[PDB]
Amino acid sequence: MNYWWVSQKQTFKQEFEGGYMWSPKENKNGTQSHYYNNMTLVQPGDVVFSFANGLILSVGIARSHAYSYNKPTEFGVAGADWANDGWKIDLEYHLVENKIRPKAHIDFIRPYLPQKYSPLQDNGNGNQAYLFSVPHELASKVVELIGSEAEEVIFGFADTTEITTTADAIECQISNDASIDETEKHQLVKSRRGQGIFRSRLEQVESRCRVTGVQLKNHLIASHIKPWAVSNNQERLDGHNGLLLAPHVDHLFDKGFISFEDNGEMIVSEKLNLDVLKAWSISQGNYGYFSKQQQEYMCYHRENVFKKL
Amino acid sequence: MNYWWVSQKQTFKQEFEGGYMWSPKENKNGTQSHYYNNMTLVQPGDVVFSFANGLILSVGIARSHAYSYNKPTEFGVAGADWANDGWKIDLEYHLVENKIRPKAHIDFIRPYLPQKYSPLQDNGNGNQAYLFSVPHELASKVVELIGSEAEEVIFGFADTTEITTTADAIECQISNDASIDETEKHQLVKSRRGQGIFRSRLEQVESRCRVTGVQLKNHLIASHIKPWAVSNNQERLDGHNGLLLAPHVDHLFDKGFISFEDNGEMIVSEKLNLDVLKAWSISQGNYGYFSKQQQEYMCYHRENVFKKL
DNA sequence: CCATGCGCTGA
DNA sequence: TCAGCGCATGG
DNA sequence: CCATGCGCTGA
DNA sequence: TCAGCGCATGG
Ligand SMILES: [Cl-]
Repeated sequence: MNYWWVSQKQTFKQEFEGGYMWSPKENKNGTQSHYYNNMTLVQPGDVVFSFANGLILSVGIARSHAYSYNKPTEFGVAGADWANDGWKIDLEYHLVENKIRPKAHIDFIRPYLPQKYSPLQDNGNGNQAYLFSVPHELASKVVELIGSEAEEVIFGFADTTEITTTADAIECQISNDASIDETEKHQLVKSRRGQGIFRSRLEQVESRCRVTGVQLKNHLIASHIKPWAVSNNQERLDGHNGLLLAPHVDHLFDKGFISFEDNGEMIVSEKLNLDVLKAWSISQGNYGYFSKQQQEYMCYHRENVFKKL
Repeated sequence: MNYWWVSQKQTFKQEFEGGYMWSPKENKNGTQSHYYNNMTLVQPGDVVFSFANGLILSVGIARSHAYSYNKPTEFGVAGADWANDGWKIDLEYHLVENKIRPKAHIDFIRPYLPQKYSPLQDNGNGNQAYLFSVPHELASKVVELIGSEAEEVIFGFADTTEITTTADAIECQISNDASIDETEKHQLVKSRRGQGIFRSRLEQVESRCRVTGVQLKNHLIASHIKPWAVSNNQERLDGHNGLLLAPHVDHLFDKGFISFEDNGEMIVSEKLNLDVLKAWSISQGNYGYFSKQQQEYMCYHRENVFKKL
């Protein structure tokens, strides 16, 4: 997941109200702009900090790659200088109550500014350009300053969108892969959504939500332990590579907010606000023993899915 | 959603272990069979009752339309009579502890048996054929007899698969509609998953899971009130046509297990096992008041989504 | 009238 | 269990 | 050296 | 507000 700084002082209202980022393709003499170029490197699920009148107003999630769009008519005078031919990105705006003025924290920030294409000068004054790369180290500091409601937008949200993208790719490769017969194809694709032979088999091994106790099949999700995306065709359909979970536990476990030791002990990530568990009346503690086959898979989960610091 | 009866006395082990239904295409002399024909009318998410040794052993969900497949080699002698060229369906088997003997309920059932292609004779003896249509009125009686753990497989599970299918259709028609520009297309498609400008807007109106109290954006789902599927392009992107919900509340509300009055009072469906709410520590009662625009949408939900009997 | 078919019955 | 007896369906 | 640009300043 | 004044970047 990549981070971005978007200086929007001229047109922030229009871009937030429109739920978009927009720039020209080139500068007004036809020449290449690294800033406008950056538009084409923005991935769905990449975080974008909106900066205007010296303040960070939005922690944004990008919901598109840059697509060829003409200047917004609602820009008026404020964007008369910009070429009509432009890049547009759909940005999931998230307003933040705590709008940090970066300049006022420059002492903390400056060391994490990149040497070239910094959004800020060394005095902490914004550079005159539209879009800059934000190195993850700098990103982590901006986030620290804005506090909770920046972490809220990233962890188990924005940083899940690229995972989803990687899984979609794999689902297309399966559906065009001759090497696996039409039944395997069908049962692999269905196993992803927790359907087909995988679900049947899981129910043979487990009978209820390990955490909540619910046994009713219509209120349980057939989540994998080792995620579908990284599992071989054997493990994608293995009943032992699965847990029946209530949707909110599936949520917490799928994203690695909680995991389990081999002994059943719940492990809670530092990234999970304990308030969540209190609000959903979920206790820490032992949720029963795992089979040897299960413990193999639950280990991969701890080391690869479960969010560490 | 269509229901089906599949008589599997000869090959049930093989078909359940394989997570499939299979029949020949035709009878021994190339002649047409309405029963084998029925294979091609089976829709994903259609419910299929497995009948063997006079008992219903499975309430199945179909995970495929019928596809051209040769006889399973594991049938051996037991299926030597059947042509090799056959139909195959992927069946999500769900075993039931309460295995009803339909014959023993025949006096109650008989009137709801169809005139032609009944799976049962009037004495309640199974007919010698593989697959029969089950009309919804007869279906409702079988379900009544098997009790909860048939309802488990159907309500908010099997009957959601066909909804998903209808929604996918709509998402493809949007993406091929010349009349709506590339931004509308993108924001309608993303609004479905609770993403893009719809999410931004919803956050303007609502700030927390109405039920659980969770305020953290990474543990909240942007569910619509009036479902995406039947909302006009205005309502698909309306912030007032939405609720921020914890995943397990999104689950219960999106499928109509719970709804709300205009006053905030939770309404619990007859189809929701109250055990669920106790296990997830959710109380009935008032979950705060709705805006007038919200009350319009919440009403449609009560009458169209919220499961009544 | 005859043929075919994933049920049905245990001498 | 393996055969024989049905009934429902269709040529 | 010259050109360009979603910040910044103040009348 | 919007012209004019910077710095950052590149031809
Ligand atoms: Cl109102």
